[PDB]
Amino acid sequence: KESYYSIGEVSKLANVSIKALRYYDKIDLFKPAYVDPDTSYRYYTDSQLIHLDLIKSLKYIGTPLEEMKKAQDLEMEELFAFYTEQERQIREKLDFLSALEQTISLVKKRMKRQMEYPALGEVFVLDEEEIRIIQTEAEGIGPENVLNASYSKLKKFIESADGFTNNSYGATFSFQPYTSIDEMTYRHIFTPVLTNKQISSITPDMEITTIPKGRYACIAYNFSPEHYFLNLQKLIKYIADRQLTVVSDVYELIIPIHYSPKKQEEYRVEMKIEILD
Amino acid sequence: KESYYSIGEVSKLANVSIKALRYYDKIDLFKPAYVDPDTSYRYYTDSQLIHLDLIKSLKYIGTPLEEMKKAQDLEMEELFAFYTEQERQIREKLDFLSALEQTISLVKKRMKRQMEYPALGEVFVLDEEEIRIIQTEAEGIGPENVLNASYSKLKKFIESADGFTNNSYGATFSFQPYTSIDEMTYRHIFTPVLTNKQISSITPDMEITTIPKGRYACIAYNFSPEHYFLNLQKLIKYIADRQLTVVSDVYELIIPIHYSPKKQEEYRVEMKIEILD
DNA sequence: TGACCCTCCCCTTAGGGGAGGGTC
DNA sequence: TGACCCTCCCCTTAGGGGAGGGTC
Ligand SMILES: CCNc1cc2oc3c/c(=[NH+]/CC)c(C)cc-3c(-c3ccccc3C(=O)OCC)c2cc1C
Ligand SMILES: CCNc1cc2oc3c/c(=[NH+]/CC)c(C)cc-3c(-c3ccccc3C(=O)OCC)c2cc1C
Repeated sequence: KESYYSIGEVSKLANVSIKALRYYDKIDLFKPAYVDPDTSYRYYTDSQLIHLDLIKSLKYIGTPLEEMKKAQDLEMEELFAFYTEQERQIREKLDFLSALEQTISLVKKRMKRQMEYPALGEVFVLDEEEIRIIQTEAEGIGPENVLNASYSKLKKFIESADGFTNNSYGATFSFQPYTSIDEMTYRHIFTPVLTNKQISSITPDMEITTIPKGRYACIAYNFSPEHYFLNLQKLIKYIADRQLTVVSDVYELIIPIHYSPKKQEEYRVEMKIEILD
Repeated sequence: KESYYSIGEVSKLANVSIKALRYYDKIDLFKPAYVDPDTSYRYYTDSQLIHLDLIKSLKYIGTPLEEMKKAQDLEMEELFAFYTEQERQIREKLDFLSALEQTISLVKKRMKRQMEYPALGEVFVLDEEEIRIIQTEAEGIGPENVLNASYSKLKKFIESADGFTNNSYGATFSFQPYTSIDEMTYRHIFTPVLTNKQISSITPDMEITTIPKGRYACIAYNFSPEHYFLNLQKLIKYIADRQLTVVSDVYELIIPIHYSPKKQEEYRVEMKIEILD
């Protein structure tokens, strides 16, 4: 071959855009063998096309362009090693996605349950599967003064293990025949965990524990101040009327119904307490 | 809570950079509840922090920011569906990586073999595993006039199934006791395939076939014009001397030793021909 | 006074999409 | 004359890193 291909010809032959070729030229990754000193037209030799092989392959596996420059200088012995590295980075991506895929599925599972709920505003008993959680003591906090900020450390922690930060906020309190909200004080506030990912060195002010599998007397509803205490009361009454035995704190879970800064915020609230008989 | 968090406070609480908050502000994704009309300082309410939950989660799974705007307007019923979509896109990514991971491994396998080679310039017989390939007739082409461009359609095709374009170039020719290069003409030129990926509607001028598993008389060496024909001759002689029976065309494979536009190009050449006795 | 916050401004990666003007 | 090619120039995404100057 003693001619020359024009940019368009290379483009059509190698299945690479003309823009790409001009760019690889500027980058000094793949430069035409000859540039007409007047028209500036780019001209390529046939033998030179071989170099687009490595470039197109590396582009396919995501290698950044500047990285390619040092990959072409390596050499069949080291290129083998180079690939070994790309592999390790690929399995890294894979592991990440698999984990991610598992998490999304769990979020969806829990998300679906809050949609299958028997009825709102009514107490009912059901067999629950366990729920892993991370908690910390409430230090004075109660329904009237809890803040999103109160969950900062817990969230920082779960975020580090799940990536997918928590959706629901939890709190617990002693099952008592309260007569007023102000009488209530939280024992712990918690956020459920979604991963069995070996917790990133948990500090001792946090406790990894669980809302155990068992029978629970529950009530769920869409939050409204003049409903919070009444639903609690329905739970208290329900348990007293059928003489049930409470064997846990009252578990309280709050989950936003939407995250739109545009519409009036609304929350789903759920109170459950484990029972025996 | 009847105060206000400053940008720095939100940053520390939600584990999101200050720059990020300013940006989410500009984008109109997450805007502070209040902006001091004089200092321009941004101020946020505690209740508002809840919105960073969805945002941080979507950012974790790769959802583009502008996409988030429409995700917050959706609503626990549709958000479920939204996640289902993200899942489908995640498995898409996974499948891609797995395939990619398999390919890289095969490239490495073949790449290693050409490094384990017994010796260069010497004929030797070995048991080969099959090699899938895609070929087309050579139409007159021979060792003296083959061009990289000659492989354009074949490459376009393999690229579509492997992503990782071919590394080696092949050709075949009738086993004859040639006395000169010019007497040689290729029957087919081919590129090996690396994927069992249902070939993207192959046209009939191409043939999916194989260099079959079997015993081959081979010779590999680093290309040099005044060596090409001599090595062929060593093969011819080797086969005649031990009276072997040839049962295939001569398979010729060329692979660049490096893809550096900076150093003198060099190639590994390999000729193999299947035999019986 | 230190921290804290704000508004530019430049910069990163891999080209795609023109617009205006030559060029086999 | 159509195709073909070239050189700007603007633009995309998600902020990070300052620089210069106010601000609890
Ligand atoms: C077990 C999960 N724990 C939580 C429990 C909560 O119980 C609350 C009871 C109330 N009771 C009246 C008797 C009122 C007024 C607000 C409450 C908030 C609240 C705080 C700040 C801004 C908005 C809200 C808010 O509107 O939250 C919806 C529950 C709240 C928040 C969390 C995290
Ligand atoms: C089975 C694979 N098929 C191929 C076989 C080939 O055999 C060749 C034999 C030769 N023999 C002299 C008797 C010479 C001179 C060049 C050859 C080239 C070649 C063509 C253009 C630019 C550089 C080279 C080049 O330098 O290629 C290295 C082989 C070549 C290319 C391919 C794809």
